[PDB]
Order: sequence, then structure tokens, then C-alpha cells
Amino acid sequence: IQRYVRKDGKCNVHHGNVRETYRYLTDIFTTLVDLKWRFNLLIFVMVYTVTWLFFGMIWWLIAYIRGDMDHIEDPSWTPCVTNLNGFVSAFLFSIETETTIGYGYRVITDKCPEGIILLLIQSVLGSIVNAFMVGCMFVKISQPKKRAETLVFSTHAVISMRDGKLCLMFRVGDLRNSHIVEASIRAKLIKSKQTSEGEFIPLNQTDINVGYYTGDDRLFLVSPLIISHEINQQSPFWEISKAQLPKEELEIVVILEGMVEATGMTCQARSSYITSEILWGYRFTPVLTLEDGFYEVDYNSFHETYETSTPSLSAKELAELANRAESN
Amino acid sequence: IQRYVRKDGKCNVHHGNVRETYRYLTDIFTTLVDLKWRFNLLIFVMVYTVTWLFFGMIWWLIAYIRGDMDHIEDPSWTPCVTNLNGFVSAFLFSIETETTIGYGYRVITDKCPEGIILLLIQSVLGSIVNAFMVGCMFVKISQPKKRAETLVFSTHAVISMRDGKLCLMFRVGDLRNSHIVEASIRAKLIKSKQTSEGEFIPLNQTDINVGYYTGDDRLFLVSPLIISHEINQQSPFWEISKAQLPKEELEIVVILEGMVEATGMTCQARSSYITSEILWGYRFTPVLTLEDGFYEVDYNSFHETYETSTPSLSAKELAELANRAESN
Amino acid sequence: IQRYVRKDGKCNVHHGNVRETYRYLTDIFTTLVDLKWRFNLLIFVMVYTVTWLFFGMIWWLIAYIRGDMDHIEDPSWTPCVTNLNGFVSAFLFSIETETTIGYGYRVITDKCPEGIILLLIQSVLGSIVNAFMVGCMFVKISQPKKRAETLVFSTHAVISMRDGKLCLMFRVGDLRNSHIVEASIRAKLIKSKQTSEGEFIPLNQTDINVGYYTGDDRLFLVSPLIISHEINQQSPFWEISKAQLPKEELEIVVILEGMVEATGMTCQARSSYITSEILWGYRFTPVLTLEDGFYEVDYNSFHETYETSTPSLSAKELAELANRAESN
Amino acid sequence: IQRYVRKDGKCNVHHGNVRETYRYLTDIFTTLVDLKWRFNLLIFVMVYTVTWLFFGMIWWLIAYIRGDMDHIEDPSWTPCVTNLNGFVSAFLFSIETETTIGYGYRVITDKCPEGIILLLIQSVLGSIVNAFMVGCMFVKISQPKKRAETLVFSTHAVISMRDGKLCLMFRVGDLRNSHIVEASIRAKLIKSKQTSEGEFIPLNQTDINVGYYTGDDRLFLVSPLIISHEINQQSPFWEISKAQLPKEELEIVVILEGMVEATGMTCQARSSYITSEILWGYRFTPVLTLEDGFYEVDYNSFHETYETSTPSLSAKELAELANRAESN
Ligand SMILES: [K+]
Ligand SMILES: [K+]
Ligand SMILES: [K+]
Ligand SMILES: [K+]
Ligand SMILES: [K+]
Ligand code: NA
Ligand code: NA
Ligand code: NA
Ligand code: NA
Repeated sequence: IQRYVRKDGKCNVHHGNVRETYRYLTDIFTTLVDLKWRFNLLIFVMVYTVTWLFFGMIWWLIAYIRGDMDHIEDPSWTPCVTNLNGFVSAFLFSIETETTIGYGYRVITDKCPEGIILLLIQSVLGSIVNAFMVGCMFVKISQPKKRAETLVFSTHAVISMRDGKLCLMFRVGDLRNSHIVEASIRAKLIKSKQTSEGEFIPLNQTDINVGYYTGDDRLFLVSPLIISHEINQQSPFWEISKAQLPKEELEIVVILEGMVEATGMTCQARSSYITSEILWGYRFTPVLTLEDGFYEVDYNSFHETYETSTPSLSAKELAELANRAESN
Repeated sequence: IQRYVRKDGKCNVHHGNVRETYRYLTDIFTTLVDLKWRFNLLIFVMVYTVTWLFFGMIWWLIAYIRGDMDHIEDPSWTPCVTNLNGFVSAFLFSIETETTIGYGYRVITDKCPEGIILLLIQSVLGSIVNAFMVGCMFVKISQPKKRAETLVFSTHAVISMRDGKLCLMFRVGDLRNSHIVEASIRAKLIKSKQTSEGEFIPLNQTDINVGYYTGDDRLFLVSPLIISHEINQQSPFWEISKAQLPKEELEIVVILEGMVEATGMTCQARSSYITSEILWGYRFTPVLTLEDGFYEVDYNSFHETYETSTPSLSAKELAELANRAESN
Repeated sequence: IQRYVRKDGKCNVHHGNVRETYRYLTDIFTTLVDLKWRFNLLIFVMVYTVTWLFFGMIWWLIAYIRGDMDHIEDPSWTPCVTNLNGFVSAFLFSIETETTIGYGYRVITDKCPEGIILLLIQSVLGSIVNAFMVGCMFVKISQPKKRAETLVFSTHAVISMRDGKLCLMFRVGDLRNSHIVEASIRAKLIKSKQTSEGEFIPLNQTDINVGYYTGDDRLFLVSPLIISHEINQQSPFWEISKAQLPKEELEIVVILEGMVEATGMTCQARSSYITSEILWGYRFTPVLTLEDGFYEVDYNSFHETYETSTPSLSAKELAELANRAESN
Repeated sequence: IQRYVRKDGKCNVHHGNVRETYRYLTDIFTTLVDLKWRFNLLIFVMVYTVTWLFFGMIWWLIAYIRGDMDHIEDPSWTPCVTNLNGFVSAFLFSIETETTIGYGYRVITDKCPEGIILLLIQSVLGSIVNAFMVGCMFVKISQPKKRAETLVFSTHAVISMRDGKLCLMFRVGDLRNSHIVEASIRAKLIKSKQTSEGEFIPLNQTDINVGYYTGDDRLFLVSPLIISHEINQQSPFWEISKAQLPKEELEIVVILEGMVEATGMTCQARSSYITSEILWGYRFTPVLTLEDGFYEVDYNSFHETYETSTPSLSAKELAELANRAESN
């Protein structure tokens, strides 16, 4: 079955018929850092080689129009750049200058102002281009989405009874010793619907409660946590029994958002649970054990669940039993 | 008619009679990065050329006061900077030094401490100025407002019935495959008012509810979303019928705020719906279709709406019909 | 009278008897960027001059222990660094190397590995020190608190009647065309108190409501806004009449927090209203006027207020009149 | 007794049996900046020395395959790099080039394109590697967790009566004159539990209320603040008397999260109070005193508490006395 979101977090959507494609060029920086690495590294190589060529020809051109080329056998003549024997030497000086290596076998001189104003322009644009590209690299290396790689979601969501309440539970973890700051968990139920009046709504998102009113959706996440959605009157699973579950066409999107401790930058880790990955009547297997001075987590057991005695009834039907029980 | 906010997000306000203009110089960095590009690139060129000139004259000056200029025919004499034949050579050494190209035809020496302490000062201020300016460039290129270019708002807001409730709806979209992290939507109604007591309040902002109490204002925005404001008792559209709408003098400001995935930086995309852009009795045309392995969006249809059967009554009058219907 | 917070935002508190002062050295970066500019620029100059000296002596030392110094009249002998005639030349090479100007009159050679491993160490530490310091500069220039300079608070808070409710109002503004993203306003009442049991609490902070439950504390701030605190049953001004106000010993701290549009960084602008700056029975003078295509703000009038007819009674006593009025 | 969180903020947990260790390499930047300094500085040294060697051999190799090595006695022959007498000179040119010191005793030439395309590759990768590493340093120096060093938590939590309510109180402070922006305090109670149905939950986190519904959890923190948790019906200390406290097996985790004023980056300071550090019947000793123009804090007294008359009863039992008192 098709899902909206993959277990690893990527989203199965393509944006077609974007009539106004120039917008991608309007915020070029976003397109650049969003590219695949091969394409950054390609552009990176190109941006540098074309500038050095582009200036290299302008350095050659000053030397040509000046007549430096024509008098190389005459020492009386002095050029813009000492030693520009040909079209190759210009390329090298062009790099020697803009990288600011400037070996100084090729050296500029007093004799032309035409050259000085180029060295000037170059150095300036050399800084602006170099910023743009190095900046682009730094951002791409340091970007926070990468942290998501050391944030795990449990492979299944489970439904079982907890202190008399029927609960939907998934487990989350963080493989690093460092932290997710201002950590928080939110969850969205994704399923299509139809209004009384006729409107079909493709992949309708309804927020699932996972601590919003108590601030228990704000996580302190060191050892793995089991996030619990209590299936109450206000739940979208209120009228879903063990029987009905597999015949429902729904998907739970789970989103973990906080700041990578070292870069202040906010990360978003995502995963999905489709109807078949929601185990009814199950419990997560413990992972925590005590050792001398430290609590040790056993990630082998992180995804593992086991079965428990659990009603087949919808949460709603459990209430109906309770209403008669308290009234008895 | 005059609007407060343009559809593209820019705001029609000018800040006149700012008596204390020095404040703009107090936080210079904000003024700089807020400038138009022509003016950054201008200042950028200028800041660099004046330093190189300013030092170039000081390099010339040491050479003049020392008497290096007077003895160029004497090799016994050795200068601060080998080869400073005139006022031009000094400018070149000044750049050769501060860019740190340092071709080394112009080379400093032991003979003057006067020169060494300059090379010292220069290099230090060369780093501080270079930071300030390159930094200023980097910030301006990477700034998040730019993302707003690949965030679209629907061209109209529509009002129609949804599961028995009258709703104001606008649609939002994101043209990129990358994400808006900690995405959230808020909306402000802008219209003037008068208190019982007499006070006129120019462009009074009252927050429009778009999910605040359920956290459904926190968006997971991949494919386009239709943001719904339920027009209930607490709504500012409670007493507005189809008839009255066009004769109201109001404007809805819509604000999308989240973090650009790659730079942790927060973006704010804005748009406005003036009274004439609010289509009563309309529905948004679907955009989502299924393809092999991927959900495809059709942005051609993004802004498109169609008409449906919809009451001409205000939400309030619909309730009055319901009160008698339930009491019947 | 002593205030806790100045009108410009600075806080009248000193942190004395910090026994564990090393902590300031533990997070050195915070102390550095928190310093006055004179002291950054001082340290900046020093950090660079001591490294260049420190290496300069090590460059001199290799040259001394090797015996390069003793043979300068012998060309057969070749040194670590060509041309190190004395203790001054070493300082210059040391800079020429670490700034990477490297004029190359002073050039390293094959003949000693002792020199190569220094050039190596230097270049590496040259990058680490240069990062630390340039970074420190960049941060300090770009820091967001500076924006606060172009965020104004009204000079007074006023109390007057608004649609039958008694309200405490202050006005806020933003002098720039650019934005404060995720803008929000919160306000704290600061006054001492005593518990029934005996405990004196020095400067007790109680949050003042300014939109928290409706999200109207989240500002869209283009033209100036009048922030309104409705003085209701839950207000700390519930039992304060015009008469009692000046004899109360209290201070309202007002805090504006949002993100500078260009740097994603969060700014905090603060101000205070002491009991004497709270004008009872007053209204803010309008500032907004319409011009062709643009709304123009008149900051001359920003702080200005005028008097209106307003009850001398506490909000509580107004309710008591209303209770008998509705019961009549 | 074992705690979950240390008083200084570090967490007693180890992540064992991480089967998928490659993920650490997938987001390498996080692993790098998370390393101990010795290991950054080690890698930093290594990354640079291996590139310079790696290129140095390629520079040597071009010189070898070309036959430059074989003709050093022939001036007719001209090499890729003037002066590459051996395997050592190549290493030096390799650094001279990539650091961009380029002393220019070793200079590239026209004669080989083989060399030019290397200089090209090098300079490009020289920028990418240099970014990666300097960036990594900058991040690590500027990271916000460090601020936590100048944020103190009181050594004990105390329980005493405040205006008729039994309260759990701890005190927090900030040693710097600079601010924590968007400051906020949250607190989690950590103790194991067992569901009716059988499920043991290892270290169950239940959020402790410390201002969430009034926004008094949002701190304006200049002088020290006493954070108060009112022990009401909804409290986890509702049924805990002075008698029972020490026999409970619980731990309160306290978390302070806000932005370092200068870097926009968010900091998280943590501490813990185990059952024995919760003083029943105690009050914090004042720290604030007035001086000419400034409020002075006395951090000697910051942690100090003193005893007061305080009920031995649980908050619940105090209510039961009140129920009969009001009914009397
Ligand atoms: K250089
Ligand atoms: K150089
Ligand atoms: K050089
Ligand atoms: K040189
Ligand atoms: K936030
Ligand atoms: Na962790
Ligand atoms: Na998207
Ligand atoms: Na503004
Ligand atoms: Na402080």
C-alpha cells in the first residue's frame, strides 16, 4: 500500500506543473544547499574555474591591447604583469591572484593603471564569490536534518491498556550522548474524508494529542521514551476496535523537533505508522538496565514488542461497560 | 482600494519623522544587510578601496618621512618597503599586503620599525574589516525571508459549508522538496474600530483562530493544505452574511512562519485577503493525484476554485435556524 | 526612586560575591563577546602580536641552535629560513607566515626538518586562533540585541476605558522597514510582597496578561501597536483606583522578543514603567495617516497622550456598580 | 543512591548495543563537534597533514613521471614546479600552495598542463577541507551549552507554606550581566511506576507544573528567582507528607532553556533534586540588597536555607482540615 511518509522520514510527493520556476532562481541559496552533493561539488568546481578563466582572459586582454605580447624581447618595455608569455600564464596569474597564492613570478607593476583596477575588481569579487561558495558548503555540512540519523523511532506503534485507559504508543530514542534541546513530539493522523455537503479532502491532517495541554509533549529525551496517546472521547481512535483497525485506511505521522545541542539549529525527525504497523494488544520490551554508576540502554530490544491480554473493543465500548459498572 | 499588506507580502507603510536617526548607525549591521544589493556592493567596493588607499598613503608617508624617496639611486640606502618608486607602488603594496597576496616584489625589511608596526596594525584591521564585510555578505545571501519565494498562498480565500459549519478557507503551499520546520500558521483580521467611549483605533488587529487550542495551527506542510477558520460564536465573521461581506471594510493578514530546513533560520511568509478576494459559496479545486510510488501535485490548479450550494445567511443566523430545529 | 529596569532596557543589578569565578573562564567565548569593544579590540591586537612574537622567537631559536646565525658570511651554509639576519627578521617571517602574506624574501628550505614541523604547527594554530578571534568579532557585530535600538516603547503607560473595560495600555513601535519575526509581547509586574506566614519576597514577578490565551500576544508589528492589558478580576490592578495608584510601589517590565529578519537570531527589547509613568485617564495620540499608496507613520506623535473622561474608581468598584445596574 | 541526572547537569546513561553504528558517520559533523577537544585538535592536525602529504606526493609524482627529477643539472629543461630537488621540497610546496603562503621559491610554470590542473584541484579541495575544519572549530567554541556554566541552580529544593499553599521551591540564578533570551523553566518528576495491568515503566517522566497555564514559566531572570511549584490536587506531591518524603524513591529534573544573548543559540541548563535534597519545612535565605543606584546580589547566600514552622501533613491532609474549617 502507498504511504504518504516513509519510515525513514522522506515524503512521497512531487511538485509538478510549477509554472513560475524563476522563483527557484530568486532564492538561489536555498536551491544550492538543497542540491545533491555531486551537484554542489560540481558547481563549486565550475564557479571557481570560470572566474579564474574569465579574469585570465581579461588579464590576457590588457596584455594584448597594451602590446605587452608584441615586445617580450625588449626589456625597455615593461608590462602590466611581468611574465605573461602567453594565454596559459594569464590563467595561472589569474588564480595566483584570486586564491591569493601570488607566487610572484607573475607580478603586477606601476606601468599600467588598467591592470591595477582589475586586480582591484578581482580581489573584491574574489571575496564575494568565495563567501557565497564556502558559505554554501559550511551550511550544507552543518545542517541539522542530519541529526535525524541518530534519532530513532520504534518500528511499530502498539495499542494496549494502561491504568484503565486504552493507549496508542510508539517509542522514540536518541543514539547520541549529546542532547536535543527544546525537544518536543507532535503527531498527525492522515486519512481522507468527505464532508456532509460533498467535499472530498485528500489527506486530511488531524493533530493527535500527545501531551499538549500538560506540556508533556515537551520531552527530556535521554534514554528511550514511550510516547503515549490516550484514546479518549476526543481521540480519532475512539470508535476503532481491534476488528476494524486493519480495514481502516489511515497513517500516523510522527514528528520530533528540537535543537542539535552544538549548532543552535532545529532538527525535524519524522516517521510513519500505517494501519498494518499498529500492533493491537502489545507492549514494548524494556531496554533499561542498571550498571555501576550508569544506566545502560540495550538498543537490540528497542523495537521489540510482546503481546498482553487486551480488550478487542473500541475505547468507546469500554466506556459503555464502565457506565453500567459504575451505575450498578 | 488601499490595502495594508500586498499579496506578495510587502507592507504599505512608511516610517516618517524619525527624529532620532542616529539609532540606524547604532545598529549599523542591521541597516547594512537591510540595504538594496546595489548599495551593499557599492559600500563593499568602497570600504575596501578606501582602506587600501588610506594605508597606501601611510606606506607612502613612512617612505617619504624616512627619505627613502630621495635615495632610489643609492643601494647603500635600504627602505621600509623595497621598491616604492612612487605614490602608485604604495597603493599596490597596500593591497598586496592586506589581501595578503604579497607578490613580494614590494617587500618590507628590518631597517625600519616604523614599517613593522604598520604591517602589524594593517593585518589586524584587515581582518576586522574583512570579517565585517564578508560576514555582511554571507548573512544577506543566506537570509531566510528569501524562502518565502517558494511558499505560495492561494489567490483567494473562500467561504463554504464544512460538516455543518460555515468556514473561511485559504490554501497554502510549498514548492520545494525541502521542509519548513516548526511550521505554523496564524492569521490576523485588520479593520478599524471605535470604542463606546470614543476612541478610534486605526487598523485594529484581532487574531483569527486557525488551530491554536488544538495545535492544528502547527503545520506538517508537504502537499498543499487548506487552512480552515471555523466561523463560530467567537469568530469576527459571526455576524457577516453573504450580503454584508462586500460592504465590510476589512483585510485578513495571513502569516506563515517556520524554519528553512538547511539554515536553522526562521522565515516569515505573508499575504493578504481584502474583502473582494473572499469568495462566498466556493470550494478549492483538488490538486493531488496518485502516480506510481509518489503523490503528484498539480500547481496549475492550486489557485482555482469552483462554486457550491451555500447559505446566504450569516453563521449566527444558521445557529438560529438550528436552535428552532433542535427544539422542534 | 530606584527602578529595577531602566527605560532604555538595561538592568540595575550587580552580581557580587561570585565565589566560583573560574566559570567565566570555562565558557570564555561568552565572556569575550560580552566585553566592551575597547577590550575585544585590545585582546584582538594582543592575541595576534603574542602569537607572532611567540613563534618569531621559536623561528629565531631554530636559527640559533642550528648555527645559522654564526654563518651568514658563508653561502655554503644554508639556513632553515633564508635571510634571518637577526631577532627582527624572525618576527617579520613569523607574521609573513601566519597571516600567509609570505613575501618570500624570507623563505623556508629543505635543509632542516626542524623548521618544516614548525611551519606545520604554526599554520594549524594560525587557523585555530584566527577562527576564535574573527569568529568572536563576527558574532559581536551581528548580535541581535542591537536591533532593540530601532524598537521603541512608548514613554508612558496609560489607563483608560475601552468598550466598558478599564485597560492598561502602552504603545510599541519598530523604526525599520524590515521585520521582527515570531514577534511577541509579554509583561511582568514587579513589586515586593509578604506571605501570610512571614516570607518577604524582594521583587516578585507576576506575569501580566497581554494576549496569552488568544494568541494576541503574538504581534504582527508594522505600524505602531497599542498593547492592551484588560484590568479584570484576574488583574493585579483589580483593586487599584486612581487615588491609590501613586501610593503603590510597583514597576511594570515590558519585554518584546522576536527574530531579526536577516539574521535568524532572537532579539529582546525591554523597558519599564514605574508607578509615576502610568497616566490615569489618558489616551495615546494617533500616528497613522494615509498617503498615495502608503500608510505614513508620524513618530513625532508616538509618545504623545491626551486626557479623556475616565472613572476614578478601581476596576473592582466599576463591577460593583455594574452588578447593581444589571440587577436593577 | 543512583541518580538519573547529576547536579551539574550531566546524565548517567550509556547507549549500548547500537547495531547500526554507520549512522554516526552519516552525520559526521555532529560526531566531530561532539568529540573531546583533544580529539578535535588531533583530527584537525591530521586532516591538514595528510592532505599536504597526499598532494605533496602527487606534486612529486608529476615531477617524477615528467622526468624533472632526472634533469636538474640542465637549465634547458624547465619543470612543473621550479625547484623540486626531492621528496621534501614537494611537501613544502604542497603546503605553501594550499595554505596559500606560496613563498614562490617553489613556483609552478607554463611547461606542464599536468601541474595546472592539480593546482586547480588542490585549491578547490583546499577550500572545502578548510571550511569543514575551521567551521567545526568555530561551532565547538561558540556552542551554547557552555553558558550553562554561568547558570546556577540552588543546591536544595525546599518545601514550605506560601499564602496558605504548600509549595515545592528551588532557586535559579545567572552569574552574567548578559541575558538568557526567551528564558523558560520546566520540571520533570522522574520515578518508576506500575500499571494496574502489570506494565513496569522504568523512569517515568511526569511534567511538574511551574507556570505553564499563566506563562509564569517564562522567566525574566536578572537577579535570582525562586521557582515555585504549588502542590495542589493535580500535583505528584499531593499525597506526600513530611513523614513519607524520604521513603519515596523519586528525582526532580529541572531544566532551564533560553538563548545566549550574543549568539542566537539556545542553551539548556539542567540539574536534579533527589529525595534527600528536598528540605521539608525550609525557606531560602535572601540575597538581594540595595546599594546606590544598583541592586546587589550576594551569591554567598544563594544556596543557603533556614527552617520555618511548617505542617508535617501532606497537602491533601491540609485540604481535609480546610474542608471541615470552612464547613464549621
Ligand atoms: K594568502
Ligand atoms: K600569499
Ligand atoms: K605570497
Ligand atoms: K610571494
Ligand atoms: K521557538
Ligand atoms: Na541523549
Ligand atoms: Na515541502
Ligand atoms: Na516594521
Ligand atoms: Na542576568
